[PDB]
Amino acid sequence: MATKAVCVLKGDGPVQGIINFEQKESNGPVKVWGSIKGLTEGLHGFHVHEFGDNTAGCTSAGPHFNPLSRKHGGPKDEERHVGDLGNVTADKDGVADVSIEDSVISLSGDHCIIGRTLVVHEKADDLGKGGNEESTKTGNAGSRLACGVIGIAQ
Amino acid sequence: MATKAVCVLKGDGPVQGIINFEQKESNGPVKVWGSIKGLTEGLHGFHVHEFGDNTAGCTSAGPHFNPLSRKHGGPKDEERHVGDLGNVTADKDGVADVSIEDSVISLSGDHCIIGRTLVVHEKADDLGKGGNEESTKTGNAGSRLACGVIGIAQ
Ligand SMILES: OCCCCCCCC[C@H](O)CO
Ligand SMILES: OCCCCCCCC[C@H](O)CO
Ligand SMILES: OCCCCCCCC[C@H](O)CO
Ligand SMILES: [Zn+2]
Ligand SMILES: [Zn+2]
Repeated sequence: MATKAVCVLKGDGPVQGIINFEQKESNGPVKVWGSIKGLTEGLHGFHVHEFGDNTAGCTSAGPHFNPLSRKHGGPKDEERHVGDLGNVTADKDGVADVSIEDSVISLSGDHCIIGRTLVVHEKADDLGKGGNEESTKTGNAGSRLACGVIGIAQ
Repeated sequence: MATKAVCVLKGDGPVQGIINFEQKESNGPVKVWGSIKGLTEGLHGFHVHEFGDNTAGCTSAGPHFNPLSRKHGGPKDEERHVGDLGNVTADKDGVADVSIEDSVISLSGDHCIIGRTLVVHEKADDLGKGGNEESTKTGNAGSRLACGVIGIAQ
């Protein structure tokens, strides 16, 4: 179905960016790329949350998109949430030049992420290996710095 | 599959609101309701535009969602864009208490509006009866006051 999507990330602080999605083949991987600025240098959790609901800020996006009811993992684990895209890295200028390819999210079908929320988080995603309960839910990535609803793009 | 959706409308000016969508059956109408404030009193065109793309503000949402390549109409017309939801009315306090039921838009299938952009416009939508070229495209509803990407709601 849909082959391109886009997300404008905004929040209460300086974090903002534009993230593109492209899926040339409905049964193939999604390319995810763009630039997020205003970030502290280092790793930031980067997840699709379940609801494209921004009525109370990023909070109402709910938890990670998890249609298979699995535990949080890194994108390369079999045990992952569908929304588990891992970390993005911001450089010393505060910019994350995102470049991710993922074969679990989709722009169509039951793993469709259109109309859900992309969130860039305060802290690193421990990829579910943090040894606490929070690790298996959010990877301890902390608060939601910026988010946007993922929309169909031209 | 999706039975509820939500949209947060923001723009460069004071217009803002929250619009809810509910479709209990996929073969059935979508209820559209909520409140938009900061509007001038009177009629305002209220349309789903094609792209859930807010990268350059409301302008990048593209034209009215129109997968059947029809001319613009009011919601009651057989000739209408899928995104043609007519006018909403703002009271003397600047508030549009939206209450619409439509069976052309859907929260699934070909006519799915999740991941697309809801826009409230400057002027009245002439429902395609204005007799100029613009009426058959936008209803002469004028600029985009506020918009948001339609997202899956809990
Ligand atoms: O993806 C490449 C450009 C992304 C960086 C642009 C900063 C954010 C601009 C606004 O949020 C978009 O309305
Ligand atoms: O939605 C109920 C009213 C529909 C009729 C709106 C007429 C707008 C005419 C304006 O002068 C167009 O330039
Ligand atoms: O867009 C065209 C449909 C609405 C046309 C209604 C015009 C109202 C005329 C009245 O005489 C105003 O005093
Ligand atoms: Zn997760
Ligand atoms: Zn139209």
